[PDB]
Amino acid sequence: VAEIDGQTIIARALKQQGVEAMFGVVGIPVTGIAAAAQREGIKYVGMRHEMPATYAAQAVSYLGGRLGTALAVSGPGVLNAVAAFANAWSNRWPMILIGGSYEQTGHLMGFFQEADQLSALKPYAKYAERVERLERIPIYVAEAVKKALHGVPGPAYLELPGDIITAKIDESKVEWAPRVPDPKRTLSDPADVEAAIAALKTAQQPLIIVGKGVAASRAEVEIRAFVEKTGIPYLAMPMAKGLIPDDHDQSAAAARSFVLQNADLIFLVGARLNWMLHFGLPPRFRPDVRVVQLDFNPEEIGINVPTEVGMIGDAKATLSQLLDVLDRDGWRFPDDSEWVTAVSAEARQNAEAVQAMMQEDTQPLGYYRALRSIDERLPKDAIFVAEGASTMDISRTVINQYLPRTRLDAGSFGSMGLGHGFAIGAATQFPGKRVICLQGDGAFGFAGTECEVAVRYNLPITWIVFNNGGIGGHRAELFERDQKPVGGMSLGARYDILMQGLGGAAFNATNSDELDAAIEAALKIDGPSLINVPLDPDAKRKP
Amino acid sequence: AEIDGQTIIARALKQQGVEAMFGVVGIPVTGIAAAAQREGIKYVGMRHEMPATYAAQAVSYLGGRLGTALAVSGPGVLNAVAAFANAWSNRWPMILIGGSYEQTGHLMGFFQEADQLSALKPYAKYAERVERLERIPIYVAEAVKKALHGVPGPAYLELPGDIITAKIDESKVEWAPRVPDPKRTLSDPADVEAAIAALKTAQQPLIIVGKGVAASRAEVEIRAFVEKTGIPYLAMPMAKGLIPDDHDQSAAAARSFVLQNADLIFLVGARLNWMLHFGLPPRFRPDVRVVQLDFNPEEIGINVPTEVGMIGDAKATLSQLLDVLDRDGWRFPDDSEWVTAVSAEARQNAEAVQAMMQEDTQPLGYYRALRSIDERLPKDAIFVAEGASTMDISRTVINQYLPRTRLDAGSFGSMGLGHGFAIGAATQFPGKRVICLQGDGAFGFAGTECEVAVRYNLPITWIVFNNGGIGGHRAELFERDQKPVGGMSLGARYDILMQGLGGAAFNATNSDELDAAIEAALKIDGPSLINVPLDPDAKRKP
Amino acid sequence: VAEIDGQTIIARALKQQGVEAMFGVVGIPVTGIAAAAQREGIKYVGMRHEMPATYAAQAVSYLGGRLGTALAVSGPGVLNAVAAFANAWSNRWPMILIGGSYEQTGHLMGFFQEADQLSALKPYAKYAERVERLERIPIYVAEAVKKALHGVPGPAYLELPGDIITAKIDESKVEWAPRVPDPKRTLSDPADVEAAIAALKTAQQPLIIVGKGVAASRAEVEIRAFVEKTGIPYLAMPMAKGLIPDDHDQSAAAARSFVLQNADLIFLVGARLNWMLHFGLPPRFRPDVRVVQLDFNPEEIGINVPTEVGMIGDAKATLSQLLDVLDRDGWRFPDDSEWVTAVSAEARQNAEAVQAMMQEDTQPLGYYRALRSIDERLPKDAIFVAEGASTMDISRTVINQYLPRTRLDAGSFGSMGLGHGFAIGAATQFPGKRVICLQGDGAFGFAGTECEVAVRYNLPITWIVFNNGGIGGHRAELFERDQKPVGGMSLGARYDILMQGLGGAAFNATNSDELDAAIEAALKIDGPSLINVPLDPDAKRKP
Ligand SMILES: Nc1ncnc2c1ncn2[C@@H]1O[C@H](COP(=O)(O)OP(=O)(O)O)[C@@H](O)[C@H]1O
Ligand SMILES: Nc1ncnc2c1ncn2[C@@H]1O[C@H](COP(=O)(O)OP(=O)(O)O)[C@@H](O)[C@H]1O
Ligand SMILES: Nc1ncnc2c1ncn2[C@@H]1O[C@H](COP(=O)(O)OP(=O)(O)O)[C@@H](O)[C@H]1O
Ligand SMILES: Cc1ncc(C[n+]2csc(CCOP(=O)(O)OP(=O)(O)O)c2C)c(N)n1
Ligand SMILES: Cc1ncc(C[n+]2csc(CCOP(=O)(O)OP(=O)(O)O)c2C)c(N)n1
Ligand SMILES: Cc1ncc(C[n+]2csc(CCOP(=O)(O)OP(=O)(O)O)c2C)c(N)n1
Ligand SMILES: [Mg+2]
Ligand SMILES: [Mg+2]
Ligand SMILES: [Mg+2]
Repeated sequence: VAEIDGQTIIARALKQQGVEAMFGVVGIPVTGIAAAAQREGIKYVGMRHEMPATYAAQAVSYLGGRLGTALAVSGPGVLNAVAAFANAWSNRWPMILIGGSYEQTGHLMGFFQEADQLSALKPYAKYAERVERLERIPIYVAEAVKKALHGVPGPAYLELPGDIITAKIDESKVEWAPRVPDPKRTLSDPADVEAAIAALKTAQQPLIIVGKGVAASRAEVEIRAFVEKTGIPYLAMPMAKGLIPDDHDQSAAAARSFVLQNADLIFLVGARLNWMLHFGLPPRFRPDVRVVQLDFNPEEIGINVPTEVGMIGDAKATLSQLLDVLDRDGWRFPDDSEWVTAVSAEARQNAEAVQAMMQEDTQPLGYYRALRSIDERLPKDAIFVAEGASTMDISRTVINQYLPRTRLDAGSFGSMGLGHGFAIGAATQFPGKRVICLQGDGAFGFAGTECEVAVRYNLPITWIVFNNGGIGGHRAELFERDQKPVGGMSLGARYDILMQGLGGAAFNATNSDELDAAIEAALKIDGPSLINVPLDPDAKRKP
Repeated sequence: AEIDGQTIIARALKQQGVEAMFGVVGIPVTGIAAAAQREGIKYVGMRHEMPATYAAQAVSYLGGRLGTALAVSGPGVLNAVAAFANAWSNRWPMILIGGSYEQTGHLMGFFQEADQLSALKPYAKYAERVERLERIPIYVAEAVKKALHGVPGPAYLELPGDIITAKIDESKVEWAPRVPDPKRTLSDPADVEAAIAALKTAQQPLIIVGKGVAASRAEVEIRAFVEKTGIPYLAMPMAKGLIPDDHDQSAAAARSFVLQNADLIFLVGARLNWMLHFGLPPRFRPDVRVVQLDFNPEEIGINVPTEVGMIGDAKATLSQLLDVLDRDGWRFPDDSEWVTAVSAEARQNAEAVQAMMQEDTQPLGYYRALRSIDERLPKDAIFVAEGASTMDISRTVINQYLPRTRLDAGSFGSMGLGHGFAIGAATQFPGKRVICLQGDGAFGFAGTECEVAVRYNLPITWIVFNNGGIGGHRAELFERDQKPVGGMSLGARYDILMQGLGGAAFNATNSDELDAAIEAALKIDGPSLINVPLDPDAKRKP
Repeated sequence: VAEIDGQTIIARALKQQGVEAMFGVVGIPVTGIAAAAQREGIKYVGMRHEMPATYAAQAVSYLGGRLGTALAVSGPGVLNAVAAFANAWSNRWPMILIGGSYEQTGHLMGFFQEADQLSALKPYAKYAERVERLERIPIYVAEAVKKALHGVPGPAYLELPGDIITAKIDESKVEWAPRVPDPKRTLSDPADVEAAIAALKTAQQPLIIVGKGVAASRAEVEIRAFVEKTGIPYLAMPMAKGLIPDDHDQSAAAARSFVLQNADLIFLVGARLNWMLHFGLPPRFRPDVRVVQLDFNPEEIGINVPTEVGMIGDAKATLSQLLDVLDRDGWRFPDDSEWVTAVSAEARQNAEAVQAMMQEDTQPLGYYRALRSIDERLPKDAIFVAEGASTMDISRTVINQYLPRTRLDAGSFGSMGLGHGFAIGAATQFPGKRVICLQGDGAFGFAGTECEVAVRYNLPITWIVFNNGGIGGHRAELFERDQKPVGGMSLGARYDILMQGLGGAAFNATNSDELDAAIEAALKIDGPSLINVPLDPDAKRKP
């Protein structure tokens, strides 16, 4: 009789499902699950809070293309990751949250951390089940991987009773499950593909919009071939920057407000008409704007704005279908058209207004001058993590991306507390790749001590914090008042000394020449670092 | 005269007795905090929603009414689910005010539009979304009502973003009267007489004092009950202080002895949960008789049959119990071998703990580092203890003398409440020292919140025990390729982290340095952190 | 080794907890639970739908004073009783819903009737747990009885996996639990009791209101002693009729709208200021009305109207406290007061306006003439079940009750589909007692075939149906139109022939003389019967 306990079955089933990384904080009763995960070949990363650990999991999934894993303590441990769990649902990102629970033999006794935690994750989960039998653990894991990756992706939660985790059983009595296949791709209806190309030919002022769904579909080659073979100006969403290099000739990112107001037809590829795109409604949009939609979630069609031609199914497959229809006709939107001309004139004018602020040298620095140094020195093959308000917002314009899936921001949920998790998760998915984590001072405080994880594991992560006074730029005079500012934080805080105390490199760049040197020094360091950037609390946030 | 929703919320809270609000502002709740300050509510801006909600629980437990937390829509509200549940686990009232999508933007994909109401229902005494702007004082008064009355617990109030900023004539607003404080209920006189009749027949009785006595404000009656009867009493972790821990009838030094040999147990304001080992063997005798006093009738007879059960306010019931004792004048014998054997096991176990407190080593141990804290902890200071052995051993070494002066993980064993409890305790008691003892694993959950104590200049002194992470980890464990799953940087300088945020820093590598570090930080008119590198192989047991 | 299966442990634990009756529809996997219940001493009643079976359980609890039990099939069986489960929550009535579920070995396989049914009952349940271990079944049952009876009473749901129900185990390994005690009574704060009597002495035009909470507290003797020793006119709620005999000299039931508008102070004993009492707000109430409240749920105080003196705790104990304060002073509200005089004059005038309609003889009958015969011939020791709209509403005025807990209506939830369940449940709790189930034709259709249960078990239940045209009185001309009436039902339906086909006695009373004879004939029958009463579709519903 060769025996095996529950925690080994969990870890072994995860490894058989292609899981390579796991994050979380150990404790009762999940400590052995992490120990078994390291023995089974899954690298464990001990975080300091369950919230960024869950964000690290979904980052590994989005970047790696398979599934990331988070481990949480029963009771308050699992419930501390509800927001990060919902963020994976808002962005349609798969993951697996593994959490302990009360022992079956201690149900209704007042057991340690005994609580109803299934109901808190169910409003956002593709899969939320409590293990009922020890010999069926691989089935629960296979079903968790299946519901999270297939269909519309989303987070999965697998609850494990405390007594099942430590219980042993003969190995031959364990019902193992085969590897859940990777998501399959569907072609769109050829009648809808022919109608989509037909509607584009009749468009007077068209505009292509590329969303993060194209990134998840790994359709960077096809979306560029479509944008280039049609000659239509495109507009990349925040996390779609990089699929097509942001310096492309047809990029309307500098004329975003212009192309969204004057477009008579819009090709919405892998994006949603949500708050990010102003719901496609006036005043930001043309009242009679036509919509061609490509989204493999059929429930997203015609939301807010009616869809003239809807194409559900895989973006990469449908883009290849649309290209074959284009190759049949050899069609091309006129290059000399005043639409491309008026968009180019609007883009260059707005780009020069941004160029004016970027060349403005100040001490303390401003948004555009500080972000200019990052854009100049960001490795094009690095991963850029941005979190905050205007710090994250303006970085969308200044910081260009040139490679697919190299930028991570707050996403469709606008969440705070994911910067450290995404950076730690990105560095774990790509061992040697450099990670730049730009954050505001307000965003940094949600998980500030997580920098120690980058020291304990020696991760090449470079943090850059804009201390402008907290949630918004608060002048020093506001803190002298009796009632301290509501969104104000210590203007004189030295987050580099915070990183220094945790065991990492420290930099306090107060001008452009100091920020230039502090960045290139942090890049050459084979480890973590934080560059404190005291920001002007009155810095202009518009060009 | 017009008024918007955010002002109505703040004015209603002020009318209900709310005096503090901890939150992280943002769309669409930023104006609520500003209105809270204009209506006379101290708003303490935090850096994360989880410690902000834990701070609201501390204000309620210490203040006696209701603390308030303000959360951003979507991720903000869902960042405090564990803290919201911790208030339910400890039966503590509070109010989590959260924004949400606008009513005009429902089913559009609005910013942070999500079902956050369902995530808090499993633990909420009240979870409702505002539907009418003019009815906000009704929603607030009903949130205060459900949280305080009955078995206390948290309440969640969801507010649509458009209602927060929508204006209306003030005369068209339905203001609600001040919700009264919870009423008291008397116990059945027949049950009270049987409880006294059961104590007389007990040969080895034991009183167990729980945090319900603290919530009941019954510290005067529970001490008058232990002395009138002469039974050795035992206080739960957060019950330390109701009766001063140096009482001549405290069986804390022989806890395992009294729980394993008592023939009868008087359960006051405590539950037979994991903390009390469910009242079951081997920690307890299988034939132990239970006399229970808990105003939640659903808690009687749990795990172990309750012989005589008394529901009703502990303070009022203890008055009945004393009134029945004042007739016969009965008292347990002083020379009884049960009290003598308890004193024999107690004075012996205390010597074993005292022996470990005399061992000076470099780095410091648990008992040596906790000895310097107990010698200098002022009796009228709020002591916050978070972690594993750091908190567990502090229940033994650190002494409490005033009622409701210790805050720990509670019945939920939650991690991430240390900073919030300390910031909430300092906000509740302005001119009062606060000591936040944390392990290095517990500190990382919300370490950046020390800047809040720097921003508001709170008299909070953090003390961190860096022993290698979640448990003691030798430096040799970090040299392997696979890093330890519960390990954290042994060389981490959390005092330099505090210095970077704007607070006083201290590093105590021995007992003499810790003695000077504590006495110095206690005289600082602001926050401070004492980093105590601990022996990764320190003695956990006496 | 003396073995025992799961279904026997459930039934034996229920019998040890004082459970005597069980209702429901058998099937997979709960059939053996009913068979074991009959062998363990619990009488099983096979219903035809899970909705009235659950209503029968809460009726047994309210009438018996302990706990009634309902048994439901997994999946759609349990989910068919969600409304009846919520009704027990709306009325603060205890019960236990026992339902099967998917086997643990078949979780996540698509098992027969596999579904998440815990989440549907949790918004209303005091206890909703799925059994996780076989040897701990008595603990689940003891905890279900405990949370349902103690504190604020309410429904409890106990889910049982299919494989645990049939699984056997050594009897010595079964962890049995002792009997959960009956609810304990609490005295109110003597400071609040002294203030309540103090406020009543200052009342100029007081009014006592007796709710069904006094019935649950079994305080019929104390509430009468208080109403009589204070001399204050009282007002009994619909299901509070009978605690004090409805022909009492101080009953203001005939002047309800008058006493609620002119009362300067109201003693709310065991009742809630909900929709039934017009929320205590104008125009139905005095704007500055003072409120003295007696409700052992502290969360109900000051709702809608502020409470001047609140007294939580047991009603019977608090009423005994208030009586001792009255006996100390010998206080009495003036009998000669114009308040008692104006209420008496208003009551006799309204009673005579009702007397006019009751003496009106018509064919088809009207509401007041048909209900007059029921009031004349209703046994004062029988149980009167009323369900419907005006049929149930007007019966509150015409049909008097003289004994505590003899009337059951729709309750605080206004639910339909409880008439048959309450009648069947009442006849099961009291074996030989006669039950009169008055219903409208619309109410009768929710569970019409349930009359067969009264035939199969030979229950002394007399059904009386008012066929007035459906949900409201619809004339025969309305059904001749193209669009059939929205709330209209067959005016010519013969529900007595429906009962006759099911095996019971039948009567079709079309006038007063026929209704008088049909009632007294149905009373002498040692079994079920239905009296069809074709009602005037234009019958006056107001005096
Ligand atoms: N592989 C895929 N093929 C096609 N569509 C996809 C794929 N993956 C995701 N999507 C779609 O992309 C959409 C994501 O849009 P969203 O992330 O809101 O846009 P944005 O990039 O502006 O945030 C989802 O609705 C999803 O249905
Ligand atoms: N005023 C009161 N009177 C009686 N019991 C109370 C009162 N307030 C709270 N309680 C009870 O005290 C119990 C708290 O138990 P618990 O917190 O587990 O004890 P501890 O944590 O101190 O061991 C709750 O079940 C609650 O019902
Ligand atoms: N034994 C009892 N002692 C005191 N109050 C009780 C008791 N049982 C129930 N109640 C109270 O009576 C109230 C029921 O009122 P309700 O049924 O709405 O009034 P009505 O009779 O008008 O329907 C509940 O709020 C409950 O708290
Ligand atoms: C969990 C969570 N809490 C709160 C918010 C609200 N929020 C959005 S951005 C932000 C902080 C913005 O400040 P910072 O990062 O310093 O940016 P800057 O002042 O440089 O623009 C906050 C609190 C959120 N999105 N998520
Ligand atoms: C929210 C939450 N996550 C995780 C845990 C599990 N847990 C219990 S104690 C602890 C930390 C113990 O470390 P530390 O405070 O350094 O203690 P020490 O080394 O002194 O024993 C953790 C993570 C918890 N109780 N709550
Ligand atoms: C489950 C449920 N469905 C519907 C209703 C709405 N409802 C209230 S009374 C009633 C029927 C009233 O008709 P009837 O009993 O014939 O009375 P009458 O016309 O004699 O007044 C209905 C459908 C309800 N209360 N509960
Ligand atoms: Mg900032
Ligand atoms: Mg530690
Ligand atoms: Mg009808």
